[PDB]
Amino acid sequence: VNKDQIAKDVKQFYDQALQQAVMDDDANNAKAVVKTFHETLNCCGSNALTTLTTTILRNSLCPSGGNILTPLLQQDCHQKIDELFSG
Repeated sequence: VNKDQIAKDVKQFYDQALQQAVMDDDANNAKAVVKTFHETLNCCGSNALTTLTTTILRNSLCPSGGNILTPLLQQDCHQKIDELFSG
């Protein structure tokens, strides 16, 4: 406890990392964090739009072997995080 607060903190942390990893070419730590989240949760964004942005600008941050269509079959990272904390 509190699981709700933990999940919220994790999502906020991911959001901040995602923003840095995409905006800055040299946000080394942020990119590492984001890549780990994405590989672990099989996602590539906080929502449908940011997922699309990431796939277009920094596709290497997405799970390996992805393309422009892949997000259609993926829950976003917020949804994946929620799942972990609502089981």
